Amino acid sequence: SVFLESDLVTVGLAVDQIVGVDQRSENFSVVGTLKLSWHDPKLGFSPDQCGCTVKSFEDASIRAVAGEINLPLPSFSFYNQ
Amino acid sequence: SVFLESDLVTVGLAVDQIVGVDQRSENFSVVGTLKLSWHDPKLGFSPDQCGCTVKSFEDASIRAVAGEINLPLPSFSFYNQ
Repeated sequence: SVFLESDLVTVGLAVDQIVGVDQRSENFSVVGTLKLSWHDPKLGFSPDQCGCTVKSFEDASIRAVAGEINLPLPSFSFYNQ
Repeated sequence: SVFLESDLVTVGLAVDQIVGVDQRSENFSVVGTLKLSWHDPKLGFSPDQCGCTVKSFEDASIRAVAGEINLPLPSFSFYNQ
């Protein structure tokens, strides 16, 4: 590709339970799960430098990880939160 | 043994009081106590270096202590919290 290509992201969502509806303020609350997947060669690492096949980050948002590793990542938000 | 073995953890829980039930949002609240116990030789120390028989950490979660001492510990969570 002579021109740069946009990275392709796969997304999925599931709903577990609707836990409340407010008819005067017009809002509702929901419980569910979210999943994202993408492929980026810039995040690759060499196994011999960690002795492991998986590198993980816990209890952090995508924005925080992006600011820690200084690479662009696909951050997201809920529109009507 | 030739292959590595998992560490064995002992657990116990007690319930003191049920303090509320929500019939519209379908949740309840409870007060109780939790206890964990395990054995790991990597946590051992030499008494002559502290003059003490017990080393303690207070007001911290297991994850925080694991991040402070840089050793794997059995962290836990409540599934429906």
